[PDB]
Amino acid sequence: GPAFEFAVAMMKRNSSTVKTEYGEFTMLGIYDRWAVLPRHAKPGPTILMNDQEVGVLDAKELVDKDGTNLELTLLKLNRNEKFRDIRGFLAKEEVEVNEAVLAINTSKFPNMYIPVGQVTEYGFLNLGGTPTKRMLMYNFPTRAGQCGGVLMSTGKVLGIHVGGNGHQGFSAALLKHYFN
Repeated sequence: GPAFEFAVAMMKRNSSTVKTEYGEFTMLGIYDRWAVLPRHAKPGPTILMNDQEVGVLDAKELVDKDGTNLELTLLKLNRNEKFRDIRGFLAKEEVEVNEAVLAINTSKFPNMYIPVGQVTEYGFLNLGGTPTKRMLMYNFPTRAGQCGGVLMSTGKVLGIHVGGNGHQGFSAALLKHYFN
């Protein structure tokens, strides 16, 4: 109950639906005008956010100290509204939880919440052909269209859904240090 209550308020206040030329994704605003999308959404100079064209002022594909993919792209958006600052909900290091909720907000999956069970630090995973670290794994028949989904537990935003192999789903951990 508490994790779903947390997730609902979090999506209401900080999530949106984004369409790029590579698909439709759930997007999570972090603070000010900075939001995150899975890297493979490959946002261009403009994205459709909630059906409307929003310019992207800056985009950064996150990588670790070795240059290894983290599968996250941080975007600075050209719009007046500031996102509610959720950085205090982001851990300093990968969080393993016994119960997590995956929240999706797309045209196809508007306001949907999925209890995915145990989340474990999976680590390295060759995703869509690329070595990727800091993956959090959960055992759910996950699909595309869930990409960008927000993985949460009570009072914690754990990561963003970036992939799956038809049986397990994986989220890029959303670490505090990525946003200062």
